[PDB]
Amino acid sequence: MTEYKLVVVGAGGVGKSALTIQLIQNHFVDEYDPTIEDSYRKQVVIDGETCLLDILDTAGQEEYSAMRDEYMRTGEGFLCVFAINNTKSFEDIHQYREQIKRVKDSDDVPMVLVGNKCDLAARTVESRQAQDLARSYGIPYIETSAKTRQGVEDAFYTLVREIRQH
Ligand SMILES: Nc1nc2c(ncn2[C@@H]2O[C@H](COP(=O)(O)OP(=O)(O)NP(=O)(O)O)[C@@H](O)[C@H]2O)c(=O)[nH]1
Ligand SMILES: [Ca+2]
Ligand SMILES: [Mg+2]
Ligand SMILES: [Mg+2]
Ligand SMILES: [Mg+2]
Repeated sequence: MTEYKLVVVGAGGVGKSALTIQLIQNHFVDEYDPTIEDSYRKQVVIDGETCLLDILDTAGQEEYSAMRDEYMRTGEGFLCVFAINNTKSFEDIHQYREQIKRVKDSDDVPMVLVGNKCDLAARTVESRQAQDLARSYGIPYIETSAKTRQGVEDAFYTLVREIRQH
C-alpha cells in the first residue's frame, strides 16, 4: 500500500506530540514531556485509499534537537506547528521552513501550517496573520486543538493531500 512519511516540526511546547498522539492514539496528553525523536505508524483510509502513515515527532527544544536534520531529510511532507497563544513560536516558523528547504534541497516541499491550541482563549496570533504567512508559502493554514481534537485529522489528512499534489 501507499506509505506517507510525515514529519511534525515546530517550537518546544507547541503541541507536536499531543497532536500526533491524538491522531494515532485518540487521547490528549496533558503533561509536558519534551521529545527527542519518536516515530508512530498507523494504517488509515484517506479518500478511499488504504495507506500507511509514518509520522516522525521531532524535538522543539534546542537541547533535545540533536541530529534532527538527519531524521528529517527522509520526510515527504511537514506539519509546521506553532501555538496560537505563543507569538514567539509563530515567529520561529520561518526558520523551520528554511531548515526543511535545506534538508530536502527544494523550494517546493509539501507542507501545512498549523496553529495549535485553538481551544485556548489567550490568543496572540490571529487567524488572518497565519493565513497570510501560509499564503506566502503557497500552503494551507489549519487551526487545531490536540485537547478537543478540533482540526487534528484535517491537518494530517490535508498534509497527505498536499503530498499527493506533489
Ligand atoms: N490546551 C491545550 N494544551 C495543549 C494542546 N496541545 C498541547 N498542549 C499542551 O502543551 C504542552 C506541550 O505539549 P507537547 O505536545 O508536549 O509539545 P511538543 O511540541 O511536543 N514539545 P517538545 O518540542 O518539547 O517535544 C502539554 O502540557 C500539552 O498538554 C492543545 O491543543 N491545547
Ligand atoms: Ca490525558
Ligand atoms: Mg514533543
Ligand atoms: Mg541539503
Ligand atoms: Mg497582534
